[PDB]
Amino acid sequence: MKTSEQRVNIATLLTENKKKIVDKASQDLWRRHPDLIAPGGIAFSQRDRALCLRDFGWFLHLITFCLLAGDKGPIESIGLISIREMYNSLGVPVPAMMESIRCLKEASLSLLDEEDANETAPYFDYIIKAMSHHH
Amino acid sequence: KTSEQRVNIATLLTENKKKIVDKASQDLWRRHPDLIAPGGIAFSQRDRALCLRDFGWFLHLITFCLLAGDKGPIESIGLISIREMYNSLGVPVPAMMESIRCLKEASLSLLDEEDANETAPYFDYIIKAMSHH
Amino acid sequence: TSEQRVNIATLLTENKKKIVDKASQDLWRRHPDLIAPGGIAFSQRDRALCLRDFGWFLHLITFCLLAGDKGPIESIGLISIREMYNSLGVPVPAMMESIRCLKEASLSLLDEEDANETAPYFDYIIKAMSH
Amino acid sequence: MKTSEQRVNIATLLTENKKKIVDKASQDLWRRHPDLIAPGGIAFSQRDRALCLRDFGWFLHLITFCLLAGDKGPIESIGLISIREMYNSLGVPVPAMMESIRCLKEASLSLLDEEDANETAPYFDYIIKAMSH
Ligand SMILES: [Cl-]
Ligand SMILES: [Cl-]
Ligand SMILES: [Cl-]
Ligand SMILES: [Cl-]
Ligand SMILES: [Cl-]
Ligand SMILES: [Cl-]
Repeated sequence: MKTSEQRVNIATLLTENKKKIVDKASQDLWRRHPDLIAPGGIAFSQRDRALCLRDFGWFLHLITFCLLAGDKGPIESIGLISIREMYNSLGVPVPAMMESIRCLKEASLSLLDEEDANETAPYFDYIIKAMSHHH
Repeated sequence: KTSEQRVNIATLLTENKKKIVDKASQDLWRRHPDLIAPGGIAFSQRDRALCLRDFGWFLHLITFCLLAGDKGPIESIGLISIREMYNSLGVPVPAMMESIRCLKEASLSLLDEEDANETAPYFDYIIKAMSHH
Repeated sequence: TSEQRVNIATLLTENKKKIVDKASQDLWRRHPDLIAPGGIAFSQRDRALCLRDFGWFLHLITFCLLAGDKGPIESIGLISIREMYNSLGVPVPAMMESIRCLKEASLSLLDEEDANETAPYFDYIIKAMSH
Repeated sequence: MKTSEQRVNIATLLTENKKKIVDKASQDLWRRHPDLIAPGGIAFSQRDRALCLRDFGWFLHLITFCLLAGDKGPIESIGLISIREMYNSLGVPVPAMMESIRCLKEASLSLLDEEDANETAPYFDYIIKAMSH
């Protein structure tokens, strides 16, 4: 394997448990802020909206792609700027995006062993910092 | 041999299950976000909020009643057992009633006027069953 | 029968996804051409089975379980369901096989006493979907 | 991509119709090779397996990420090589991966307007070439 085996394994494990991770994460946010995450009937492209499960899955895939790519900042990639821009135009609140990704972190890291969690936590942090304040 | 109208209405509701359940759940959620949670929740969990699975359960139930011609006033054995199931789940009565009201509006909006008039009683039957004592 | 039945129905309902995945995959391994991936318009005439058909039938068997309806008399609902699928042009052999797969998947999760209680309700629906 | 807004909109549109695209794509493959795509979920980590819906959604997100990033080769990104490697170890055939991505292409492009399809097609081609060694 050219690419890191650790990374490939972490990515396959996150991919395999996508549903479990997204349920745990969304439910965790919902318990605390029920008004920020709707159960269905929101179009991803709808301006000025609450979170939906699709945002949770988007971000999970994104963090996995970064993990595989070794991209964890400090330089924000072109892709990551375009994502921020996409969400910018969607009008999805910054505090809520940050909180969704924090919930995915806790959900994802709980499934990993300690060495893998330590390796993976920075990639969540990268994406949380990226999706923050205004720009 | 059995009502073609009813079979057609049931097919149409079954086909648009996702669309109906999204609309219905979102409708309830906009008004009472704390009563309907995202994603999968253990259906058997006592003292819980609603999940999408409850919306789909009830839709299938109303469809089965429609197919069976069962719209009260006498409550079937099945329907009493369903109420009982939910009774033990500790799911609030007002919230169950409201979930089924939202499915009604969502389902009837897809039907033409004659079919809506035919189908509305089956929702009312279930809404009344799930409001007990 | 009442509390046992309610509990079995709750348990089947709770494990709907797990049951439907197991059942569909079981059919698919043996007859891949009879069950397609993802969502298909339910009303589309002359189609393959989809996961939604598996979930429909599971809910149906659960309703029968709750109602105590296991034949020999076929309920009007059950005849109308057969009719619905009849017009959809889903093959009879494939429907029967889908329900057999749900049986095996559902019964494997139950303890032996509950499996014995529940098996007849699957058999009822399989016989019903066969004319 | 004419404007950066066009790209953002195409990415939003692909994301929004993920389910519709993945159903169409998987069904398209399935009609031709039913033994290569199983229904409703397989353990993603299982060695020597058939395709599942999760593979279709993975690749769609990947093509969207490339679209947003402006990455359409010819040079393969590190991430893209790692993805190929991931699948390599999963024992999923090269011909089947290529075919899945071709199906997503046709499914995704059919939902776009013709101008947007012309813009988007290169990103699919990039990923198809990448998944071929
Ligand atoms: Cl908080
Ligand atoms: Cl709200
Ligand atoms: Cl009236
Ligand atoms: Cl048709
Ligand atoms: Cl996916
Ligand atoms: Cl145009």
